[PDB]
Amino acid sequence: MSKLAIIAGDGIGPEVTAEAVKVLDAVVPGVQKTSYDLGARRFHATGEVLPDSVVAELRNHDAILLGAIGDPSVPSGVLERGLLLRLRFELDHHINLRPARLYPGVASPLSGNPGIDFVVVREGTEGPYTGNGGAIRVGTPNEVATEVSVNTAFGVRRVVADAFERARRRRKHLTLVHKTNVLTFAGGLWLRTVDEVGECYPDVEVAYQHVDAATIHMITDPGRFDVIVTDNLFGDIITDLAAAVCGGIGLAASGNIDATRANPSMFEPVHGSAPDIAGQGIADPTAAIMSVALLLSHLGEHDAAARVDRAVEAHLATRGSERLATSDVGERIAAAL
Amino acid sequence: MSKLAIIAGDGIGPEVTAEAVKVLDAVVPGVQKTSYDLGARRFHATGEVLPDSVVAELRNHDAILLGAIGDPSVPSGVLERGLLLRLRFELDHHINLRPARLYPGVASPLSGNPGIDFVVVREGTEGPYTGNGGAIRVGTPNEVATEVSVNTAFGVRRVVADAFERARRRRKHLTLVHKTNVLTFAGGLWLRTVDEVGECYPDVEVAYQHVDAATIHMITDPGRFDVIVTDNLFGDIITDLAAAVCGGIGLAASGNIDATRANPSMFEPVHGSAPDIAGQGIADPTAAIMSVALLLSHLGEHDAAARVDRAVEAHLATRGSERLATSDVGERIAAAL
Ligand SMILES: [Cl-]
Ligand SMILES: [Cl-]
Ligand SMILES: [Cl-]
Ligand SMILES: [Cl-]
Repeated sequence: MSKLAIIAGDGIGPEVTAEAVKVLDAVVPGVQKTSYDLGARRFHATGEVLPDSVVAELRNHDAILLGAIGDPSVPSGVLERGLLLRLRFELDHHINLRPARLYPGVASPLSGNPGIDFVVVREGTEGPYTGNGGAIRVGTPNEVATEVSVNTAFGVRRVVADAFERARRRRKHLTLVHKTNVLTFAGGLWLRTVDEVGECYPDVEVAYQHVDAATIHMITDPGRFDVIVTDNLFGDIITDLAAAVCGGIGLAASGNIDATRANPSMFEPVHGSAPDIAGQGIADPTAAIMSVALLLSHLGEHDAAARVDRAVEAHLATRGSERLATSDVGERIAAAL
Repeated sequence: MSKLAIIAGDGIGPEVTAEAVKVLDAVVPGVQKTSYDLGARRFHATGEVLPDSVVAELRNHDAILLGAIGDPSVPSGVLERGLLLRLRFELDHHINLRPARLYPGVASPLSGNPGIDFVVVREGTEGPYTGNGGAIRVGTPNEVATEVSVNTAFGVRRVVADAFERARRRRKHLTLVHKTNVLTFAGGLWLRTVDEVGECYPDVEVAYQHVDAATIHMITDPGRFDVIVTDNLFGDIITDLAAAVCGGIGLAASGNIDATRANPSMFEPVHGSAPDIAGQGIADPTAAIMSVALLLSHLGEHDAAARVDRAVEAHLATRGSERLATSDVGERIAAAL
């Protein structure tokens, strides 16, 4: 560790990030924390979404911890395209890491408390989610709109390697999810890349599923997954579905990772800013604290990451249906370190 | 009255289609049936997949009933592209109808057998599941592969207008599912079309969800859905998920509809040809027979469909668990007709 940039952000972001920082501070004292004003607040106060100068500041830190971004006062798509996706592009966050574990003390919407323990590695910087396309004759019966997905061996190989590495360190099973029968170009790039990278991992079993069939299995047989690798668009959907089967996006954490370490990687809870309860001390910081565990693991603070994991798991196992304030949750987790 | 084209097809196609035909003319008298050897048989027999002479022949019937196509026997893609997709595009099947109901006697993989009854209207003839794209420098670190989704006012309004009608005639709720914040061109088109079409349907409440959200809600709160309208790519994913939560693709029916009636529409059970049980009279013919009810309800023949429905429901609500042969299940469905 050493230097952490903190982007507490909007609505519930501050109050959950404060509890995350507390847990970090307990397992790794004397980290330099630097706080950046980004999102709705910054957007109103200055007109700025993501200045290049702020991006450069961000580079001076070992990692970034983010809370949540967004407010109904700021238009729909703007911070999301201009701050969230832009940071992902500018910091080369090509690996979106989305763990999906079902924990004692958490209800699944699936029948019969199945064992669920997998990880999704989503490609973060290419494919359909870059804004490539256009329209003509807008607002007429003659309108035509095109969306273009660009995929590269550069991009794909990166993310696939990382997923194989994760698979080797876990249960040695990798599932590629795509739609190769219909996206024959992107799909074939993905298939061949997994096969070629797979040559270096004769220990990892590799399977393939179409995204519609994988969606079905996540509901009927989620125990079959160890590591899933996929693209930006399909990953967007299946990481949220994973979260849902593991008891909701409110209990999910995310890494946005440049595996070359050339740039600092960013960690956050998956949930959003929930402005209707902002400042009230209701928001659960468990997700934010679980993102701290990801961050620590990424920085090689593995013993300290295990400690946070164990302390989250302990909290979830005894919380029950008790009404717990944001700071009561943070205290319970802290006391279990 | 009616001319039906029948393409039993491959593997278990013949067997479940035999039942559906049996059900059919036992509720509508003068159905003039024509058999079509299309699929693996025809291919192996002749080399033919779907000659133009044959499409022109199909156009002279009032509907098409299909069982299944595909065999490992036939090289990947030959029939799916050259028969199945080609028929969809040639016959202008712009509406893909995928009803989603959890019936009595059917166990859902979701918690607490919840209320689920909705319909998915999926755009059928545009988007990226068209084959539009390419690659350069294949098989090198410099490989780049593109997929292109073409979306039109023409294609979109038709599908959307058909959805609003389905909504009116049901619980007057329509959900548009897309990803408008990042597929900004396609997204904008779909949004604006739903708004504009919806001004002849003030009876219909209109809701928007991003596809990632919809997938979460399909598993945590599927009861909030009546009609879903979406594009080809997102519909392909959400249709399979709806089936799963309503007890499986094995119990799902699909309409492929030219809502201008210039071409005959096609109806089929969702499941494939299952080469592994071809000819053992094991295959369950229920969905094939559910596909007849959509074929009927589309041809204006409400009461024969209104019936046939009930005979299927009876079948499912009373089957218990005993292994039934194809022809048995077929015979059972008669009774309540
Ligand atoms: Cl956020
Ligand atoms: Cl991992
Ligand atoms: Cl996201
Ligand atoms: Cl309907």
